[PDB]
Amino acid sequence: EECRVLSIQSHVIRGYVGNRAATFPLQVLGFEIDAVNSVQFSNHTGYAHWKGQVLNSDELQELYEGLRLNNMNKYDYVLTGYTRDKSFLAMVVDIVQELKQQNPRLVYVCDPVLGDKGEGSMYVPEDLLPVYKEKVVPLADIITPNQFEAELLSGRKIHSQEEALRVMDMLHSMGPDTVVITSSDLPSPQGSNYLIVLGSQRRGSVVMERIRMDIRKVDAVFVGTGDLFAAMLLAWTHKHPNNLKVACEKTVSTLHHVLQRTIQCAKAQAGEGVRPSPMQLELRMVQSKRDIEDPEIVVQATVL
Amino acid sequence: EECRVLSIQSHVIRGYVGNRAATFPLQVLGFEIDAVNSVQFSNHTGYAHWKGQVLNSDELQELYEGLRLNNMNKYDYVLTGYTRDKSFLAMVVDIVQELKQQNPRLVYVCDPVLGDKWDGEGSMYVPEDLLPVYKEKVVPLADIITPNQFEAELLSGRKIHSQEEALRVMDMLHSMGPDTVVITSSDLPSPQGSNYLIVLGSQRRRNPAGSVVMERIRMDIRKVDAVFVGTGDLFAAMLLAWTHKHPNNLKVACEKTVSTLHHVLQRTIQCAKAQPSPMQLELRMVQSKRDIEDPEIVVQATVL
Ligand code: NA
Ligand code: NA
Repeated sequence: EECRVLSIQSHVIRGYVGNRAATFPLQVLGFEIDAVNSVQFSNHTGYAHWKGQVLNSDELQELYEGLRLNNMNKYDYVLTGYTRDKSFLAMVVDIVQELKQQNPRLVYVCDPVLGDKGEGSMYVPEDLLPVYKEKVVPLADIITPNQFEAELLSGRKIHSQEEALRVMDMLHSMGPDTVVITSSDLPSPQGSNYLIVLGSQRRGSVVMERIRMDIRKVDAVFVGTGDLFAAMLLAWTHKHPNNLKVACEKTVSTLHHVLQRTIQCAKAQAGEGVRPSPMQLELRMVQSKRDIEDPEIVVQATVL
Repeated sequence: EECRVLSIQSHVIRGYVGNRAATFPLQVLGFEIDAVNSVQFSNHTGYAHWKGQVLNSDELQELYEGLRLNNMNKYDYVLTGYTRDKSFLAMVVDIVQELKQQNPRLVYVCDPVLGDKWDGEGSMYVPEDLLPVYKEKVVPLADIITPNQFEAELLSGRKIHSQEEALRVMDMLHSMGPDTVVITSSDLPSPQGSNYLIVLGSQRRRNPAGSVVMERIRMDIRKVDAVFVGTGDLFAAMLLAWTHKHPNNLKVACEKTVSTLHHVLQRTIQCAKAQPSPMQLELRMVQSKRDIEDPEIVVQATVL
């Protein structure tokens, strides 16, 4: 009874982002995850330099054909994240579409990376938005947008928790049964150094489970945390199917331990009061193996 | 505290061979292994079908350039196996050369993939023009090599008909450069029957007193009547890992590497039986996590 995941995201030689942030953790948890490297770069673009090559839509299709010709196109989950190419995203769609005809129970976990905010900056060309809205989101079962992307995808601005839950409702109608807004500008009663995370899941009649978590903000900028988050949400939602509460507590806790370790190590390498380089800030992935297998819970999600 | 490994080998979407058979295990053991994917194919070439792209020497050099520009060209180990093309293999040589000027203590683990003996004769798996390159450029930069008998014969230019002749070939190989030589598999007679294959290992080192000594071992291992791809890649990855933990104990490093292979293969065999096409024989990697972490010794090497 193996669980197979096709994860189509970027690859870097040094460091952890994309498939590099998603693969080791999912393997450690027991998933037969296959990685399609959308690109292969020396390191992430947050460094002073980078070099690499990209996979084009034709090559992505060629790889799928090999899998299909061998009858190896039967997956339990599909996982996608940052893509900067309209043509590539469209091929992804055709593939998930076909994997779904092949296995109707397939769960597509989509991290709709578009940009972030007090105002916004896109990370992808503007023509991807319509594809995400019209072709990607409708195929997805789990999406993990941040506030800014939740707004973009729904066309509505979010100024509060209730408008956020209304925007998730609209996203559910677009198709996915699970929506988790991974970061927002909503205030927490816990302090200015906290942010709100909201999750919603539609699931015997039709019931809704909605949750809220208040989590500490990052005194720095880490790469690959959203890729890690999506991969972990996939794993924990798989293990605790009708419990978005526990699944998010484990996902977030796992992120906590990885970042905590990353932060201690980075400070121990940069100076005292010295802001660490992007290299020292790379996720301490391999060293958090035990936190990935069984993370100590350090957040409680409240059911709304 | 971290041990960085630069591993340049094939990548496949489905299955475990190349970087796919080498990465997860080394990450499980705590190594910061960076993978440069020399090809990206749907699955291994032992399947009825396969499609993919290959990385060329120019692209290999670009990626190295990125690591270089960020001053991330500092590794403790380099790991390589199946290489398909002369210019690619030469570029790999310029890279190891430089990593060694950067870190004179770097250990280059080289699996010199060339071919194998099938019937009355061997055949090559790569272009014949790689052989002079392995002899004159690669093997001399190598610290640990894992040839099968056929490859030890090509590299030494002497044919092997006995254990004693295998040991003389190992010495020639040591003189070419590598301080650790393992003839991972040979057609030599076993006092345990025709069902067994011989593994020979030899290591030269300077002891605390400054004396240069040599440890030699032999293992009589049972043959598996099936064709597994990726086992040579895993064996080299683990050889790297267990010689790193037991630097002056070849006997133990070898018993652990071999035992790890046994546990993986065995688990792969029970599964395959309970279902065998090449897909059925894929190494059960993620499920062998515990065995990779701390393998029960199931074979004892004899001291030569
Ligand atoms: Na995100
Ligand atoms: Na071999």
